[PDB]
Amino acid sequence: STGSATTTPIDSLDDAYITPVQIGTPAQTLNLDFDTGSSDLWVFSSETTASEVDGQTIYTPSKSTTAKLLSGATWSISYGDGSSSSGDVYTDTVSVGGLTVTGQAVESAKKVSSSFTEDSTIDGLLGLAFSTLNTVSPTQQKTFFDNAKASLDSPVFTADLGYHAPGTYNFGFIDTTAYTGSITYTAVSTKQGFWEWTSTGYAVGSGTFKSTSIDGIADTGTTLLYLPATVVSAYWAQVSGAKSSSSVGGYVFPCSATLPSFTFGVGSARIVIPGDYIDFGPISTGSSSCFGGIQSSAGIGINIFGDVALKAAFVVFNGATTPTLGFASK
Repeated sequence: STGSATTTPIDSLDDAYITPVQIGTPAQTLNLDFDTGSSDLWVFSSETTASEVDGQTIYTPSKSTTAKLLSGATWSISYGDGSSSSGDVYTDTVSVGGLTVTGQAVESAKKVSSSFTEDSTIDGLLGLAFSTLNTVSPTQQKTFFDNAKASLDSPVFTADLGYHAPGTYNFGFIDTTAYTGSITYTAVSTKQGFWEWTSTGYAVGSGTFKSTSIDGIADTGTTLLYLPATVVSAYWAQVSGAKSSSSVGGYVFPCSATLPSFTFGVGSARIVIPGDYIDFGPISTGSSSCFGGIQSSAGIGINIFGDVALKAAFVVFNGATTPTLGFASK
């Protein structure tokens, strides 16, 4: 089997991407944030505290003839941006782009933090990291991909995120028309539960490539590119007037600037992020200070190849017995 679904930016900045997901019988379609940095499929629901729902589409398990309470199971998750959610668990039929999994754990939110309530465009998350990170207790549950894997034509999924435009998540096949050149594959460590890999270096604009190992994660659920402070300083030094602002929370730059590209290495291959991809717009409406798309990871503990980086590539998440990642230009 295969599946293919379009993923759409939630706003004009590409802060996140939403993909329609069919849950239950008859189908209830929710728009979920596919997140290769986490491993829970959770949804706003008829159980979510009413004051914490503001415009999201909810899953109502009592209206699904295939829903079953997973007795005794609870979940609770916190994300790198400080947001969180928690609740109980049903199993139900879940379909993405024509690919169907029966008995998928659908984690129903009883509580969500304010940032979720305040974002009416995201109805939940669909985790695509390794199932070792799934938070369901006392019986850990498998991700949608883990459940689908054995049925897929090939045990892979691909992320093809658009810049200010829709893109595609495919399951079970590589679309050889979706990229240019060749796909360069690179080793993955699953020891932290992430799609963790080592970039071979970087360049700023037309500058020379610096060969240096940068361990980080391929994370579709993180908006920006978070790299070591040395790398980030080297980038922003090429933008007149850019500076790190503690009050704003990162590097800002004059909105009048033209940003240089940023290149990262994948083995001997190179992925070029155009400068425009690094502009996240005014820090507040009407400001002439703009927020940068490359930020320091120093306070995180891990480097994160988020959407800024991934949207410059066609990315293969190869879930074979020994997982690997592939990157191609497009």
